[PDB]
Amino acid sequence: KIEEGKLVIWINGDKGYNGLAEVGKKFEKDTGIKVTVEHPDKLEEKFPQVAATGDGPDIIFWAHDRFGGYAQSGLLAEITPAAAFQDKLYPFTWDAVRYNGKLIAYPIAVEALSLIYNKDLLPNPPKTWEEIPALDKELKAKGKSALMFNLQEPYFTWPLIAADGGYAFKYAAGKYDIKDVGVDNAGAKAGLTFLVDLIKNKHMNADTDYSIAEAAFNKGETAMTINGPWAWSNIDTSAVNYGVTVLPTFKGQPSKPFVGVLSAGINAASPNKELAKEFLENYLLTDEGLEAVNKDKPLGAVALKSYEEELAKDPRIAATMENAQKGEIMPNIPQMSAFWYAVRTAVINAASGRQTVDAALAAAQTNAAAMSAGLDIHFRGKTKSLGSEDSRNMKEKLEDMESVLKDLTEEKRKDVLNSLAKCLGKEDIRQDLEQRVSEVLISGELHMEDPDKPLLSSLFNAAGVLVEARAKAILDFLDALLELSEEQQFVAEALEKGTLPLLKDQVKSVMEQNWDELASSPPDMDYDPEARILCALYVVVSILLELAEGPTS
Ligand SMILES: OC[C@H]1O[C@H](O[C@H]2[C@H](O)[C@@H](O)[C@@H](O)O[C@@H]2CO)[C@H](O)[C@@H](O)[C@@H]1O
Repeated sequence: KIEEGKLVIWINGDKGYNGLAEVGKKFEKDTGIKVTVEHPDKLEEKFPQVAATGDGPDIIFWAHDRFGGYAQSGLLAEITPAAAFQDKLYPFTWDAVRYNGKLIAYPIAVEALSLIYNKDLLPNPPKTWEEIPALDKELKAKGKSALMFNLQEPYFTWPLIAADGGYAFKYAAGKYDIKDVGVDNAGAKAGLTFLVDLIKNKHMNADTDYSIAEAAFNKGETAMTINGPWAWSNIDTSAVNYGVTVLPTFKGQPSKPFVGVLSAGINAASPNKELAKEFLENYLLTDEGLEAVNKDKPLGAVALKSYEEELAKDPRIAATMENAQKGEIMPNIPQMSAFWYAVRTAVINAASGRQTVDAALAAAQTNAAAMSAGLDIHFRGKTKSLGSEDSRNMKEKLEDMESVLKDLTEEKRKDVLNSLAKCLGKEDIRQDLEQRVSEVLISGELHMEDPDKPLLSSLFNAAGVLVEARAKAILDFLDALLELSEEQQFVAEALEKGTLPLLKDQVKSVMEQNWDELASSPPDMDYDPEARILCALYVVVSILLELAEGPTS
């Protein structure tokens, strides 16, 4: 379901979609090709699901951080711009859309969060974050609020977290370390802890989201908000006289917002690649086209040199660039999905009081690291010289495995878990145990008990007959556990601290977005992407969670 000779474009709702459609219409008029511009919800999550089937839009507009993940799954076409054309755009923007040396998207614009303030309610904005609690006390007296911004998305929360020294992935030498995730460090704790206090002292509300905060600032009910260029259009149509400035400092350090480069990527499934190329290069990425989009809802500082020269005279763009400078540009790697999901949970849970700050962030680190290790794929291989024609869907396999382990004595369950837990990280222990359980399934062992056979005992029912289903369930778990390398250590961390349910939830969200649908034909050895591993991870986690039933370790 793609469509030849027609362009379908997906872009986020807060951006200038109407303005982009205006560009679309100018394309239709000249070239005679129909351009539809849609703005699905959960757009970034929907695309990889749809694109994996072969369906989906021809062009996708998102910030560059998602694109490496898309590229690794093979859902983006490599772009081939002319060297002459590349010279029209700033070179750093190209770097944002370069994954493993291939260009994978057209950079459109640079966006970064800036502090937006109402000049009437407050003539002089606060240079520090630590001033804000005081001013809220003051503005509460006039019936107003000091600060409201979106707390649901970590994009907005992050600059504060990153200020004193939070980071996503350590970037030393010039290359990212996936195993080193900086959400559990002191600076991150400090930053988040502060944010939580503002909610704890009724200066902000945990329930606040994009709609509420935007509404409140534009109705004049609050003195400040934190937001990107796109937001300015709706404030302009509003009555408010506003300014755009640098974000407040925390612990005498600047807020470090993550910086996105809004980028357009061409679906690998699309037959309209040359159409898309022409549309982006010659129609969108021109002074005329960008102006159309920008006029609807501002892009920020565009990638196009010619048009940026015009825009840079604006004071609001200068404010945006000062913030972008103080912050860091987002990595485009696949692991960013993992990072973001982890932090999203942590922040919401610490704000809602569901977990302590130190706990939420300590989980986020484990889960981010586990996951990020899962998406690696590079330098993954085997060593060797029965095998198992497993014939079964993976969603089915788990359904069966969980069903067998459900029907077990609480004492046997505990015995299984302890024996499986010892395998995490130790390949010899996992190898030994697979041979043992295979010996029982072939031969005969019988009721009894031991210091490592408490498991083998649990394969037998309450009459001392063997349940074959139990043994294979264990073998299937161990076969899955083999696929896992570095993240085994983190699965063990999760089991220990009791954060498997969070990990599972997270694995489930990045498995594109289904499970039922991310399982069809049984392993043909012709597939094998991030999929094979994430499945194993999901299995290993789900089983350990099932066995750590309810609330136990
Ligand atoms: O909240 C995590 C989210 O942040 C970024 O998405 C931004 C992006 O710069 C814009 O598209 C704008 O609409 O705000 C979004 C946040 O609401 C990342 O691009 C994205 O990966 C991440 O999920």
